[PDB]
Amino acid sequence: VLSEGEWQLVLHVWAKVEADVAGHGQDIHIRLYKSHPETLEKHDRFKHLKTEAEMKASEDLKKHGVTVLTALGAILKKKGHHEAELKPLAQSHATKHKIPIKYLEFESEAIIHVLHSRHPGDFGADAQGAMNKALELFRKDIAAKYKELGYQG
Ligand code: HEM
Repeated sequence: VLSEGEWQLVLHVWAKVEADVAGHGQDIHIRLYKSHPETLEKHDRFKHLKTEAEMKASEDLKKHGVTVLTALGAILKKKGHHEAELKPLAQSHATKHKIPIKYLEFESEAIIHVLHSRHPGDFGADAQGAMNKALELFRKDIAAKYKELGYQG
């Protein structure tokens, strides 16, 4: 459970994300696929984007990153009270896309990397710690939902 002050730090940096959701999403996904190349294989439509410039020019990838960050932002704004928002995401990621928790850890690492890169003055130790706790909670709760659906990834 996060403190109210921790949630405030999470939401303060998230408001900075929201000044450019598309660009943050692009940077996060480019970092994810570069750092952990096994992850790109779950996106059949993005496999032909072989350079960073091609990834940045893809409208499809850019739109997908807005879809991802919008869902995550809406979860974060519930400050842990997120069952209703989390269930559909667990349902598709467990039973359709088959995304292991380890890959959600990789994406979380990429989120934190991009937030520090773009917002160092608003992403010091206490804010990093708060965002880490928020993402850890998201991953803990989605893992429990994965298992409810029969998925042990
Ligand atoms: C912060 C974590 C993530 C969030 C919030 C998120 C959110 C979403 C949302 C909202 C969709 C669209 C609706 C749906 O199918 O559920 C989606 C689709 C998808 N996600 Fe995720 N996602 C996350 C992490 C991942 C990771 C780590 C992978 C795999 C490496 C992944 C692979 C996919 C795939 C393959 C699709 C469907 C894409 C398509 O067919 O167009 N997701 N995700």
